[PDB]
Amino acid sequence: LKPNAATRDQLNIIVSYPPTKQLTYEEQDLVWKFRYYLTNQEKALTKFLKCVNWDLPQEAKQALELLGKWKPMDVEDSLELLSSHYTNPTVRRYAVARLRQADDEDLLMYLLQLVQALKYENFDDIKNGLEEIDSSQIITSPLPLEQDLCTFLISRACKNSTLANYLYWYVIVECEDQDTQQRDPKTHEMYLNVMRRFSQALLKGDKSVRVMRSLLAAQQTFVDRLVHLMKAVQRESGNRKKKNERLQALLGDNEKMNLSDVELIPLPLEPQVKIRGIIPETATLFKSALMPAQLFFKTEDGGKYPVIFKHGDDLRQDQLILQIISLMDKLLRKENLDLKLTPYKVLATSTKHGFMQFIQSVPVAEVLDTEGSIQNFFRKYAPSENGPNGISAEVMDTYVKSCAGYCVITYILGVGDRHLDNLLLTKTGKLFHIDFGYILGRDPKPLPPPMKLNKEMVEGMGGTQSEQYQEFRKQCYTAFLHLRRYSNLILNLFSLMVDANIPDIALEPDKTVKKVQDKFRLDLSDEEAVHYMQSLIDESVHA
Ligand SMILES: CC(C)C(=O)CN1c2nc(N3CCOC[C@H]3C)cc(=O)n2CC[C@H]1C(F)(F)F
Repeated sequence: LKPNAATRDQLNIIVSYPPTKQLTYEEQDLVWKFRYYLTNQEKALTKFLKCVNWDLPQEAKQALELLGKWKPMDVEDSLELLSSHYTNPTVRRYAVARLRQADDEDLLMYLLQLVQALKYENFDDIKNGLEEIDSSQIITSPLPLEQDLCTFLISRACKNSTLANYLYWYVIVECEDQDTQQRDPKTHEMYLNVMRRFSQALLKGDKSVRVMRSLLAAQQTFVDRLVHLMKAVQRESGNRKKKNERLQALLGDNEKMNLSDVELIPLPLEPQVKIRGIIPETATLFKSALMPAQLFFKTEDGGKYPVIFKHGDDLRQDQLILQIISLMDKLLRKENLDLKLTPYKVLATSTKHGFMQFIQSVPVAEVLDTEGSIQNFFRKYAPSENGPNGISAEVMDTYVKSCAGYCVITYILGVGDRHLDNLLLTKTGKLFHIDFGYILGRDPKPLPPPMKLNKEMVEGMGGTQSEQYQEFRKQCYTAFLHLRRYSNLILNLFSLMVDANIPDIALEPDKTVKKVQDKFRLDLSDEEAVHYMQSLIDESVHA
């Protein structure tokens, strides 16, 4: 009922363990013994539920008593309770009870996974919420510890417009997943019931909640017309010029296509940006064989929002990685470190198509061909006399920071196929990575480097003996310590992705979380972590 100083130290090690680490029987028995002492440690609760055999009515009953007796757990912690491991309705309702404590700002950072977590919810309880079916026709065809994940997510989506947009598109892609349809019909039936319950709830609401449904419909209808247009252009017989001419021709004909002049609808990619249509003229296809288009949406306040519309490709792997980069950037900023990262938006509108936020930048490879070096590029577009190596100091500070940020982020995520065409640079200093088809240690070539640095990247900083290079190193190990601090949050979100049909996750689902886990080097203390990071940087610039 009360432990001594020796057992308290052992309990503290188990509590500190990664959420994904498997407890030993000895470890499990120690947590169950002093379960009534641990009630004052909110961080211990996750490790406590991990001991229980819910198939045993007595262990299940005993455990739930303690759940209501425990110190209410943090929001990052409750994400573990919504994984495949838990089927107990009272545990799953506990996680939703603690999810309600989060801000909508925080909720959007976890939403992609919260949608995936519905796969582990009670499908009948979702079905009973309702008062062959085309998923993308539900919203475009209207008819005249108490809450679960479905009820909760919908309740919040009605109060928040930004949340509704992502809840909609995330659930529509899930319904659109043909693998899930062929291999898990009960799951597909559930996602349709989520969309059906979403549509139903919006219709019962006030003047604005009712307009939210109309706006989602208008967005679905727009995307649908853009897809049809994409199919026509991709079928067009002729060269890139012939295809661009047909692309510009069809967008221009508003009466026939209805994509250049439309009433203010939110941009699915970033709903805070309202659009009036697509500029026909500036629309061109990227040289790429996948035939993606560059589209300049006319925004609410005269601005131009360039997007990459991809058709005939699955953007869910890039969608996941860019939402994790956005999360890692938000947590770094929270700890007072802004490394000038480009967490550009990516939203799949189907398994077949989706949007990407276009950021005006030049690939490092082109930067090297058109100017000679990163320093030669920065000398032309951002000159300064007093500045380091003739470059504006702000542009150099921005370059050192972003290089440091992406080296750590791309290292933790195991981002492969890292050529200088996949590495983009900005005239303000901003470095960033694109095209995430190879993650979690994958690569098109054997024996890939864990630290993704280049000879020219360092040369752009002004060489290895520079003050900038020291700051690059300093910002690398500092971003590493901060991202290690939020590992319980990062690993729980990746945990909820094991069945999300992401190609590099789908390869070894049972393992994939340990791949990120290992990268953090949780076995090392912050001091060893600092030295390890320096070793990775050292090894990259040498070899
Ligand atoms: C920049 C250009 C040369 C490309 O590499 C195009 N490009 C591309 N640009 C991206 N950027 C562009 C800059 O802003 C951020 C994101 C949206 C992201 C991304 O995944 N790709 C994939 C390869 C090609 C494709 F055209 F096929 F899509």
